[PDB]
Amino acid sequence: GQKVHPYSLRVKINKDWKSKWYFDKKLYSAILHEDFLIRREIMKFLKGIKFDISDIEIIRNNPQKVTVVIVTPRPGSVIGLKGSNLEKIGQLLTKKISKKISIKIKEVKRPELDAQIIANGIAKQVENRASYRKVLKSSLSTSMLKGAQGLKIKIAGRLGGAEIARSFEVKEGRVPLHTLRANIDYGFSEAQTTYGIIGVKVWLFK
RNA sequence: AAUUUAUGAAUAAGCCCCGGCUAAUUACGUGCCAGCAGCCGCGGUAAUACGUAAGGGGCGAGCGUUGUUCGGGAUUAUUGGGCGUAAAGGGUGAGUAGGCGGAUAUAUAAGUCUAUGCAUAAAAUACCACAGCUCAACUGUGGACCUAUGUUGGAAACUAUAUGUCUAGAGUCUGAUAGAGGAAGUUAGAAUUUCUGGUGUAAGGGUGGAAUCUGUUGAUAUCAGAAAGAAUACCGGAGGCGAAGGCGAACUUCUGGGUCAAGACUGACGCUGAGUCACGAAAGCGUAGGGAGCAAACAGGAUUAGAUACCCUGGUAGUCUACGCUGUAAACGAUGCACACUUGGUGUUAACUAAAAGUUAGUACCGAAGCUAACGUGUUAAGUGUGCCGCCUGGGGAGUAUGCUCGCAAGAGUGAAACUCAAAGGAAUUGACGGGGGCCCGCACAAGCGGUGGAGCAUGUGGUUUAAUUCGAUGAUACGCGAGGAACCUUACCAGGGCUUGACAUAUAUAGGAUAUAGUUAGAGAUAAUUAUUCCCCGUUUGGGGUCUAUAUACAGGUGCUGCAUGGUUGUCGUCAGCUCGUGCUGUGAGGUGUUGGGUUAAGUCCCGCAACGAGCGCAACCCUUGUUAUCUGUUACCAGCAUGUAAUGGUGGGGACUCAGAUAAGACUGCCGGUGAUAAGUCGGAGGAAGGUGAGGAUGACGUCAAAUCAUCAUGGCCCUUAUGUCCUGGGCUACACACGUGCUACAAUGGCCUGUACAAAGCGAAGCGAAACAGUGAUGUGAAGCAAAACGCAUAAAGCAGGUCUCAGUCCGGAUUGAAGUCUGAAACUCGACUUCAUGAAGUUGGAAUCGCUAGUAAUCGUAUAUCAGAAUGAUACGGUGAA
Repeated sequence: GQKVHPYSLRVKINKDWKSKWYFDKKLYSAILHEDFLIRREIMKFLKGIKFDISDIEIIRNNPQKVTVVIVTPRPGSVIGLKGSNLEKIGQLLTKKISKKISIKIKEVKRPELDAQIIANGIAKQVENRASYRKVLKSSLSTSMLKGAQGLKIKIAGRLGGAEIARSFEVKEGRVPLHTLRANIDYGFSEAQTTYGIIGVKVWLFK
């Protein structure tokens, strides 16, 4: 079980936490857990609609005001109908917490300069019986031509539904995991299928 | 037969197959059972291969199976295969029959060719047209294609027949010449053994190490003499000769073969060769000798569980000679013989030439083209051609059984079948492995310091038994592990009691509060009945917006099975230095090169060269602590020079000096110097410097392996339960024992125990939490509350240490397990099953067998401190400092 999480390696060196706030010992655990609740509720309510979101990141300037930023590459679809889905989030969140939630949508400029988006795309494709090798080759080529300096993709599980599990990997360019000053984006995604569950991991060097 | 009307879709399809061969896939049931199958092979919980359905393919009044023949099989190869290593060259030669064979002239015309003359090859059938059955099959009339024999007339090259000619093939003669060629008869010396005679004494001999054996009856060693047997160092080899086997001291006699040439003669007299004959290493057999040394069988001594062996000491056949048999070898160049041809390089033998220099005939190595499955071969073909002989047709059974021939015998030659397998085999590639080789690394060894295994307890597992002692982890990589806390909860187990839209959700329509706060009734509690009480709030209320009751559902639920259906995470080889790709090149191919060379490093680190050129994941670097300095800031920190509070406290007023804290920077990069090294990479010292060659530590763990661990953290396919395997509570249990193993603690005592006084830390923790000063108490602790969300106060006066007194080698003033009595704290509760204290009780234990673990410097070793889980409870785990080596 090798290969430490690259994000964890790069935190505080050239990355930052996915939640911007600080609080003392008294409030820390409660506010932490309300952040966890926000993510799990948003993602439940959206992956009901199957939506693939790059990240959910939180900014808490105030002990009772909170800013939730959903960052995604299909912002209009994520918004839904005139922000009614936006408020469908907000009302449900206040139905369990006593703070003021302001939701904003961060638009993704380069959909294939985002490892999480790539991983979600792969997972959705293999969820519809698309052939894994062709999907991986196509995605690799597309994102490699768009301008990334290095990309690696690894899927694992019951590929093509055989009895015996297997893992398949593709890569090219520079993917220097051990380099700390590297700007490595890491994404993980996961496909539920009639034959079991298939894991997808994506490394992308910039 | 055929023809014309009358009635009407009326009278009418099945079989095999669907993994590849082989045209045709999905869904259920089965779970290495049932079964399929021509071959390979399918079925162990998701079967396109089994069984049934749905589809699809093939053929069709047929479709499949079995039996038999041919074809695919060039797998009996005339067309059209082989024999170095896959099955296959005879052990070798001389030759009979047979086959084949230089140049050229004439004749014959058997072969061959032609007029596809001429006939004969009955008919049908077989081939090509044309016809008649409604067509076809079927039937009929003509026309031929081969090739088989006979015969007529021609052609003559080739084979054949008969008679000649020639010389270039092959022989004879002449001359020259090399040689362990063979047989017979003589001779020689070294060495060894035995015997005899001197000198001389206690060992000799032998092995990895010993012993048997030899020797005080004179060994071994040494000198002299005598005798016998066998074998021929040096010459002596990338030699020589012979058909092969084989042949090496010297000489003679007898005798076989080869090579060269103008150097004449014969004139095809030749090649190969079934039977047959001759020879044929070593072993063996018969007769008669000989017997030194060596040495099957055999004996003894060792190694070993055993040693009918390897090793040692002895030792009979045999080894030797004469004659007569046997006729077998990895008898090999694993390559039959002969001839005509087909680039070279480097040696060597003989001859011709005075010799070089070349040629010829041999004999070796390398190698172009060609050949070869590859290895390799390559003018001494395994190359291009042919003559003749021998031999092969999957493996086992089997070179067996039986028969025959030969032999004194042992055996040799010839040589099956039944049955059984789907492979056997050749060469080569990539890995792995070696009690193979070479070069390196690691507390791997070595050199050291402490342990484990022995004892007391703590802790885990197995075994064992209970109503249950829930499970998972099981070599390294499980076993003080998941467990960073089993008195209840935890908790998955057990004995009991309740609940069934459920202990909890979301959404569908009812109809008025939820549970609420505090108690009652029974209860072990859960529970139900209850009492206080309501549809509340936004609106000025009804209608409304949502809210739970309490109902009916969609639904929930599961620590139940499968880690061999999985994701995710993790161990491990291993922080070992390796693992691959793009293009190019190379091999028929699996692949190889890059990444095989010489140096060098901790490293596929770096340099050069090399059909490789480059790149990627790794290594290193970038990161975080610690190690020096500079600026910025001095509270809650710090205190130097001041005053000063009697303390204890920088405590107070004061002060930025210092430490310190934390931001920003500098600094160490083989940078520089010397030597060495291929002008290199690198390497050993030196200077500067807090830090030098990665400064020290941590983080960082490549492709992959072990179907390695986990469904029991979560997620998850399939299966399974649905008043149940779910769920609420009471108690028990995970803490059970004749036992075996693993991890730790405390000791066994004098580098120590006990008593008294005194000194020096760091890192952490505190909100229902830290809890001080003091007092009570021998003590665990109790009352109290200062201060503090804390570099502000508290935990907290650290312990080894040091300065004194005591103990005297004693199971002890060592050891503190075990039990008895009385207490402390936690919480509702600690009997099974908590920690701690006081008093008594004082066991095992004398440094621990085989075996085994950790560690290269602030490291082992030892002494305390803090934290995580936590109401309470650590010898475990995490972290911190003190002393500090070999």
